[PDB]
Amino acid sequence: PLPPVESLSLRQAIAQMIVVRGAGYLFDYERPYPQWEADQTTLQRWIEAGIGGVILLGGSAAEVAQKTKQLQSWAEIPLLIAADIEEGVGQRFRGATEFPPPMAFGEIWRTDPHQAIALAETMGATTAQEALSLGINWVLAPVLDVNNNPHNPVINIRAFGETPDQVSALGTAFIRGAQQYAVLTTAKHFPGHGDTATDSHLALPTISHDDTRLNTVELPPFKAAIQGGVDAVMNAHLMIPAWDQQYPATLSPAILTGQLRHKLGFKGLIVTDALVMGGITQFAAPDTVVVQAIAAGADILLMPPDVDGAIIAIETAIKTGQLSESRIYESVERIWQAKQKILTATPSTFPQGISGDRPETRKTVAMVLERATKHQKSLVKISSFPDNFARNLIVVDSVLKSPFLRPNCPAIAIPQRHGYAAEIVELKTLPRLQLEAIPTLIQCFLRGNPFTEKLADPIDVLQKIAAQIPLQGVIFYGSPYFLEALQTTLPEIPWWFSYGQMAIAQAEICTSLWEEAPQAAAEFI
Amino acid sequence: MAPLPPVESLSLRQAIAQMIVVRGAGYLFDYERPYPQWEADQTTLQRWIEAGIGGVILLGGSAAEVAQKTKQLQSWAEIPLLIAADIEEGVGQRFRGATEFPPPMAFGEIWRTDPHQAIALAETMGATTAQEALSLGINWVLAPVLDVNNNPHNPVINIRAFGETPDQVSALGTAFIRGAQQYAVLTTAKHFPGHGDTATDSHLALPTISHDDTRLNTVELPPFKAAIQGGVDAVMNAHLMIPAWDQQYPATLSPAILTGQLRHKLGFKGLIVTDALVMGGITQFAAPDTVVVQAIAAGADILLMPPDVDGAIIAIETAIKTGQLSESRIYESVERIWQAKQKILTPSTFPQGISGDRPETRKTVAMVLERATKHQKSLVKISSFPDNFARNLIVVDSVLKSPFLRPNCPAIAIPQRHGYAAEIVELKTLPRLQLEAIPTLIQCFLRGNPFTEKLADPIDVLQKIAAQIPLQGVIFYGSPYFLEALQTTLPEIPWWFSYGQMAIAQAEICTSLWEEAAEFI
Repeated sequence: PLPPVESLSLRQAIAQMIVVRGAGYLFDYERPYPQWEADQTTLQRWIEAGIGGVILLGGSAAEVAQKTKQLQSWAEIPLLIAADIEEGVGQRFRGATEFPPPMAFGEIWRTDPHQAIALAETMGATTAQEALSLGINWVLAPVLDVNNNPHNPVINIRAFGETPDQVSALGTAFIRGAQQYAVLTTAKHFPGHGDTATDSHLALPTISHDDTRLNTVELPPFKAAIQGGVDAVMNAHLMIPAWDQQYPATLSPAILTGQLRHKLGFKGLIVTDALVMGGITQFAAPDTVVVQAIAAGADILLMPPDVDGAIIAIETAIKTGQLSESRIYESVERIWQAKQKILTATPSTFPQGISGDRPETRKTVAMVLERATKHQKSLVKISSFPDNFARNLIVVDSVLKSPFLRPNCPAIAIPQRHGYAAEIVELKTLPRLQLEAIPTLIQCFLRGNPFTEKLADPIDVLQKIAAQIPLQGVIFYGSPYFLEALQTTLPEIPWWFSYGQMAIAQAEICTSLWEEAPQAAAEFI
Repeated sequence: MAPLPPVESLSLRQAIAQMIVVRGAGYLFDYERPYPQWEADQTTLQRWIEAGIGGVILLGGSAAEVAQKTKQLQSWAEIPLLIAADIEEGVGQRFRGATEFPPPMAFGEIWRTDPHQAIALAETMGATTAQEALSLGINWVLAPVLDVNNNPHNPVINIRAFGETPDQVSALGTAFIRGAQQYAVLTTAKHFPGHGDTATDSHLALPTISHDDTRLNTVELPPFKAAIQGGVDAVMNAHLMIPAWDQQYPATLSPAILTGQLRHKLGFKGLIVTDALVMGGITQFAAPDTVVVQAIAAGADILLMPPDVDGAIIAIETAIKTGQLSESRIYESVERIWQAKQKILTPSTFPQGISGDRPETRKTVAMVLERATKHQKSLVKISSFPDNFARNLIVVDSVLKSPFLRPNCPAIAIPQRHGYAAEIVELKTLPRLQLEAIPTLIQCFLRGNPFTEKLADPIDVLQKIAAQIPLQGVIFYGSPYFLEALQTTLPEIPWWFSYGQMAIAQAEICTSLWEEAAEFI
């Protein structure tokens, strides 16, 4: 049981408002981002000093189960443990279930809203169940951004849709599913990151729409999620000059308190987006950011660049009258309500609670991919060829970030059985690559995501290649936004599209490419 | 946990099943298997195990996953399973989250100038490998490789060998075994009577070693003898034609070799194991049913990865009915398996037993890398540049098989801080890439391994590149065999070499290029 709020020292009270970043991996030498990911000594130190929570990235599901156990064992007050599991727990932690991205659910909603809503609830339910199984009690999802700017590099297919109705129905469905379990759900990124071409990881975007438009498009999904009892709302780092010309949302009383806490009447946790993000760190110094975020009405400071300095800077602000001690305890009260909800769970323990091979779950994933697929409407199929006669050219945003490419994955293995030998390159390399002229299939895995300056635009190079060699077909996995241009520029070339990049998504698309039955890999290791 | 039942109490089918070791993935779920053609689904595994299969060999999965897997597999077994993996380069080579060591040849490199130290390090490697294996529930370590890599073109062994001479391999191989013997796990000498002198990978085709008996006892054999005298528990045979010993049959199928040379002449009393029976070298020789029967007749105790397990069991029963095999022959092997399983008899302790950040372990890895490293013999630093002005070209054998390239890994991150933007390509693509002429650093991760037709040979393309663009330097991780050619062909280009490919090995080398990132997701 939680201790009374009053029993906390002021410094423990402040520490409760802070959530710090770890890696899912057990050991220091495994951190991919040691600049942002606390080592073990620092993590134990922070937790023993009363830090409120931890956000985790990286590691297999089994590792994470082991990690969250270790972290909680250090905590006197139970930790909130969060992850950006927007596409199933398996998106982040391998060995749990990865769902297709939210926009696939949106695609289905267009022609079959009732089914799409059902599937989205199943996604929420399963996400929540698997999260608890790993010791993750805080789901940072659903994304409620409305992606109405097709050039948005950061949100893109992470959004449930391009209109407020669509996004509202699917986002709330997800929340209803997750509400079967005791986990916090999180609406992001208030008041929505949908219409911009700029990634707030890189720079501070400005959304220039007026108050009426914000209430017409950006807001409705947030209002619905708030009425539906979402536990937390995460803000975007964005300039919203209709509301504030001075501060971005993260630092803006007008936005965090005026719009969210006051006008929309949101009673739950207001959480900053990550405070190490370029959008915010280019705006003000770390100590200024934490004090102003609190004053603007944030309950949770997510990933402050300097945690030890933040605590001291907050103590200092209190001693000078810039912040009040009572203000801190208002956030602690809210955090207590949230932690009370997650204490409620009966323990679930890995592998128990993970869907794995469960037919119902695997069929859900398959169905979503299948109903959201698109392809050029023509009868033509990709040709089979003798062994190693043809080329299967796989193009990705980054090789480092393509976990879906694994030995003998279906996007490789299947065309291989039709005579297409695999070659993997990054899009930025492709223009300078001299392709041998032999029948070639091109599969592009390209999508928006955090740390994308602009969406990949394959069309120009595809067109150049089509003129150089016999291009048999093009497959897109991920973002749909260049299909129109593909069809317009190269109508003679057949194309297929899926929202998913995972093995099962590859298998569905690739199997549909060929009329002939597969021919004849010897490799076991 | 009870004692093993008498051998005689197994039914004939259960006795046969004990001789078979089947392949599985360390991943918990069927949909995760990279190789569903070779890795049994959970339903099949449970059936085989409940019917009495002798053991499972595992590939893939995080250390944490493997620990769940082996727990599940043992729960289905009435007789405790042998659980094997090819953890040659530390447990971490296979299952991420455990300790990955540099490859054996790095230890051989050290032995050249400092044998006493190399041996201490090799013992630590064996001890740590065994300790971590046990914490995952892996009781059978298939290592050390005792092959002597005296053919520099060998594509399959290469840096997996502790050295190029028998003295060197014997010393380091036995030290690894002594280390492993601090724990109760089986060790395995591979691949008898040594796969070192050939340019052919027995995964793709059947090699022939043409040496006479005298030469075999002079070069190939001595490390095997020393391992055997040192009490190694298992000896795995190569699929190889050794025409001096047997003219019809490769070692796997040959009575003269397995029984005559190994069991009898060398007096080896432990498990005689076939190399994987799904390998091209053996499958191209005879049909599956013929292979398992003839391997038993030759003296094999363990049939590793038969292409058809159910068919193999039938075939062996049929061969007993026909008199080609005798029933008692099967029980002779079960008896040896009992000796082995008795040694390892008992719940996996993970993370307890994993080294992790333990300073001693981390220092052993870093020290092996540092001492085995090779450099241009002068001291050289390379220019820095403003952001994205230069190019860091990372060249690999295969992108799918480069687990050492991870987001923000040092080979990428370090040059990036110096103005070199990363570009990653596979070696076979490189000749067709037209490079911009801007300062360029090239890093090649290239080595021998299973399923390698021939060693990667970058020299010609590096030469063409060096004439086109301003090459700042070249780094090699992996195989050391193309260094002479590099220095002769491009004497003016600075180069660095490490045996290790992992993050720490990248950090050491890249840091030295100069000293001598906003993304969080």
